[PDB]
Amino acid sequence: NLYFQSMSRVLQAEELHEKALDPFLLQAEFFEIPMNFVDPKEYDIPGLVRKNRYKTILPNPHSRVCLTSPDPDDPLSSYINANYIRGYGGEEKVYIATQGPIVSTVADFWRMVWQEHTPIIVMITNIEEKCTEYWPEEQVAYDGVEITVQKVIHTEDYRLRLISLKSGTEERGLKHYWFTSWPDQKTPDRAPPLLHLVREVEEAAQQEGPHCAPIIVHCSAGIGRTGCFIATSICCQQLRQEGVVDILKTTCQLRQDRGGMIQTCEQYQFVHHVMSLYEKQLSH
Repeated sequence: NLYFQSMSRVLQAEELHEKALDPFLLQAEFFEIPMNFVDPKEYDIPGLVRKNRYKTILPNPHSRVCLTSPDPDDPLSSYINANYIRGYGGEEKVYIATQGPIVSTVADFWRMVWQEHTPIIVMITNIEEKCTEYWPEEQVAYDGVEITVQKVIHTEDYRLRLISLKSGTEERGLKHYWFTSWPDQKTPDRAPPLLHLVREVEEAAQQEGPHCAPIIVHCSAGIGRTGCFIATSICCQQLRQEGVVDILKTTCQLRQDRGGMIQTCEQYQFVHHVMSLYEKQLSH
């Protein structure tokens, strides 16, 4: 309750199924949740306009990712439009929510990946787009790190790139999940593919072992789709642990970390469809 008083609505199975199908109650609830957007005038940095795809969608200062190499003291050099996001139960820095890289921010995004030892990127952008193609066909170096795409795995609903990051003696792997099945219509029947992504990614995160480095999630602005992904992930853990979901409270927690997470009412509803689905699957 740091930037606003968070809200709660604990759903057991039956209310979750019913809630997901009550759009009047969903909007009533949704449009009461504080957006917690940042005043653009918060950042007074020459050159900053080139670093943001949208002038009004900015990282909240208190949780922004600051790029400490090569000049932690230069506002511009240290800036990226990204926030650390708490996961389930408030675990610090489970995800990073960020905008889709733009031409002038590609090198910055990789700086972030390296700084953070990020093992997994989730990119949620249709093939028809917006977002810049920030990874190489095969290989490229930025700022002393060699990005090598080692393999492209095509699945029904995403393409998985296995990437090598090299600098010095040292070397790390990265999984890059490009999700291409994001619906224009957020109807129940378009929920299974996002569910499958969430599950594939939480498994992969588990496989990283104790204290996983931050998972980078991005769509155009880093709030709408990005927020849907992350809330769904959190609520999957909550349902499995607690036998209930609290998407209201999860959304609130998300918006404390980064303003506008889950941007639309149709997105909010979609998280409910997905979680209704999962609960049904989990009962078998």
